[PDB]
Amino acid sequence: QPDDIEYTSLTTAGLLYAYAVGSSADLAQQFCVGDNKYTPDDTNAPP
Amino acid sequence: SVTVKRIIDNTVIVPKLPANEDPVEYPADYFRKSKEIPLYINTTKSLSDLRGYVYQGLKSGNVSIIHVNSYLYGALKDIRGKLDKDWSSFGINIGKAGDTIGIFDLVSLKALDGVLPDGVSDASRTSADDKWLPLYLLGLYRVGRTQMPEYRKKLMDGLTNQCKMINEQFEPLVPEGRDIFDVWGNDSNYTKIVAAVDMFFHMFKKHECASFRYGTIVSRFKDCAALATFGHLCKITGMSTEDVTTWILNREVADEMVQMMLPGQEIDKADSYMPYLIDFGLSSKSPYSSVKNPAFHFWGQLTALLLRSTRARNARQPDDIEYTSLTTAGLLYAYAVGSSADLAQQFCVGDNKYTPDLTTNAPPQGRDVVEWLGWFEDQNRKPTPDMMQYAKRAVMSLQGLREKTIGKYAKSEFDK
Amino acid sequence: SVTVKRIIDNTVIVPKLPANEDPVEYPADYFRKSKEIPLYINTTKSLSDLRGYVYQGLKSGNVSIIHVNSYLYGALKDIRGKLDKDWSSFGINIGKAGDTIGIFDLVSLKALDGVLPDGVSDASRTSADDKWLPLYLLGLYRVGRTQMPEYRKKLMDGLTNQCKMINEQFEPLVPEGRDIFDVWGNDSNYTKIVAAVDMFFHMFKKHECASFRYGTIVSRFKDCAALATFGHLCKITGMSTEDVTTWILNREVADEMVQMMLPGQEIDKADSYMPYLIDFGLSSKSPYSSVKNPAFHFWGQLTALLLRSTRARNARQPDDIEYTSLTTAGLLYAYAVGSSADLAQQFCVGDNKYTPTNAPPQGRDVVEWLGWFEDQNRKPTPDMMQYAKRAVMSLQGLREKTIGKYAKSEFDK
Repeated sequence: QPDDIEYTSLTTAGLLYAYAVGSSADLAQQFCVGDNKYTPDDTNAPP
Repeated sequence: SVTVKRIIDNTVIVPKLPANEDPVEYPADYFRKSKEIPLYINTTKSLSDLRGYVYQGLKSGNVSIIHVNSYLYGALKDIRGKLDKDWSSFGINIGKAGDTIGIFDLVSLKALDGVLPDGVSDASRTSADDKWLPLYLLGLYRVGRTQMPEYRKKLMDGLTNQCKMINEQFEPLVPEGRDIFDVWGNDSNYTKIVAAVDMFFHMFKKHECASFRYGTIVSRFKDCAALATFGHLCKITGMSTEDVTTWILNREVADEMVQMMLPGQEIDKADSYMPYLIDFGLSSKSPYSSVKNPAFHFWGQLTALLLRSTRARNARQPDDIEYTSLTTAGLLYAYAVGSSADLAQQFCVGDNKYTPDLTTNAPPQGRDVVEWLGWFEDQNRKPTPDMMQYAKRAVMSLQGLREKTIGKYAKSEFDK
Repeated sequence: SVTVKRIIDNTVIVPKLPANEDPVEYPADYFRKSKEIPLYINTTKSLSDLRGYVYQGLKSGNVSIIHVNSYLYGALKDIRGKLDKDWSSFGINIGKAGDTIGIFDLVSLKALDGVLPDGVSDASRTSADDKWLPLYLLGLYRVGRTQMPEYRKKLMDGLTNQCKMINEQFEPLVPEGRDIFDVWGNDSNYTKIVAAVDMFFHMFKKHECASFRYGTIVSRFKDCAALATFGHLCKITGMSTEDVTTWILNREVADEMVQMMLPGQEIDKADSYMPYLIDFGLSSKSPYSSVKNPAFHFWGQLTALLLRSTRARNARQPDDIEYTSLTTAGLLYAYAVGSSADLAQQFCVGDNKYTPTNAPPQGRDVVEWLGWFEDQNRKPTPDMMQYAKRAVMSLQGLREKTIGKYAKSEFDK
């Protein structure tokens, strides 16, 4: 843990990035047999 | 990839990072170059002098690896074994209709001369020989693999398998951790004898001397764990090989699964060279290793753990993979398989149950990827508290978890 | 073999995985080839010299297995035993109306000559012999099977069964773990004498010398546990063999049950060769083993455990089976049998009792119960989950890797 950096803002930013990547997984079908899933159908809820 | 520009001053930046390499090497794409496997046993000097050099050289840390290879060759050219069918692999014909073949029908050459002790050595020993001395030398190859104290746990394998119509006792002295006999691993020519033995007795599974496998077996599928974990995943979920494949849900696992399934390699073959791709020196980076298949290794082992596997409890957690998305995908697949059981009547007495006669948030009825993927979109692509609870029950109440296992990862992540 | 294609770039991938083999070998499909069982006792040299070679060779780790076989042969050709009915198995006629037969009426040949110590050996010993020396040699075959310290637990079996009109004491020295006499297992010809003895005294169950079974018995149904667990499941649930069969609810258990029931094998037969399929060398992979019947083994043992079995507490948990679905099915079966008891008046004195949504079926019928399970979302009800907890909580002394430890860890929260 380096000295003389800006710990609080550096960690808030880390939290956000890790939380973004963290909750919304990649996740997409990769192989099929003529039968696949086209996904794209359909405030405080995250992106 | 594209163009990244720095906003404050609108300048280009070209993000790049250090190169990485060692590509895997497939077995087939090697019988393209050569068409034989060289076994260098240079020195050939008295099948009976050798018996002694080793017999004594073994009660002290200094027996030449060059001497065992030479002894082994000599005590093993039992030209035994008769082919009922035909045997062929990678173009190399190793015997046909009816022939007899011996272990070393896998390509003998010889070389240089920096030999150890003189002429007619410690000539005390008789034809104890074949009966057991080779089985011991080969035995140690295995005891040399294992790091933990499981080693002496498995060196009693040796003792009690020797007593089979011959009975002596111990031999060496110094522990292990790779020092004494467990350096034999690195001798390109020692491993080759091991592979040849194991491959040969995997064909004539019923030979009288086939007991030799009893230390030569850890050669088969050495450095090919990804394949095994795949087979385990299939057995543990009851799914077919082609259905498991469809439940792969991440770019890098799919990349790796394609890697392992490349078509010219005889993986599904009966008795081929491919299991021994590493010890015959056909490959120096196995495409089937869990080190070269990290994402698939994590996903496959994590999934099997949630589905109640015991092996998965101790598998190793690779570095530099995408843990969060890899585990979300594992959770889904294990939850699918996990809640909707197979379950169908199998036998009857003229009286059977024809089955096919909770709305939206209730999960699919089978184990199909598309149904389940769709149900997951529906749920905000975030795990429902039930499947989160399902995971908790499977990992809570495990114990004895070693540091850095996919087991400890799983408990720490799910058992709050 | 349908078609898997990779969506991102629409290419074909051909999922395949390493081959596996060793098919089982049935007993019947072996008397198709040969029609006899070779017992090689090559050396035949003095029924009385041999008595000594072994008597001494036994107070030290070096007696030749070739010498015991030869001695055993010689001390055991008591041609005793008279058939009341007929005896016949697999086409092989081994005796008919009235005959007398001996143990070795199961096919003697001889061979090579790498013999040990000379001519007229340690000739101290008399006709102690038959009376007890063979019963001891055969005894050790059994003591050689067991791994744990249960071995000496069972070697006192030997001592106290010898004292029966002869009384001596110990003999060897070195422990076991497979080293001394427990290497005798591997001698194709030793096991064959064991099987022949046990099979012969399972017919003349009342012979004076039938006490020999008292170490030769672990040969019978060696490597055939699936059959025994089946019988146990039947006894433990009170159901018939045909009814238990209908409660099989998973592809792989049904596959395996079909495997064990293949019709030309004499499993249900009185005195056949089939129990000894392994030790007579009729088979080198038993179709009836629990290793070759893992799904059935788990399901059957787990179910018997929930119904209160004690054997089931220590059975081994096979790898590479489908644990979750296998246990859900077990839960259901054990819960059905478990809550609705048989229970019917059995005796009377002119005075008897003619008996006749989310509440479960009234009997033990698969269809009623399968339907009730559909009704419940194909997920176990909290009552049956609680039923399972009561049966496994309060067990103790559970060894690692038993279907017992699996069951407590899975149900006793």
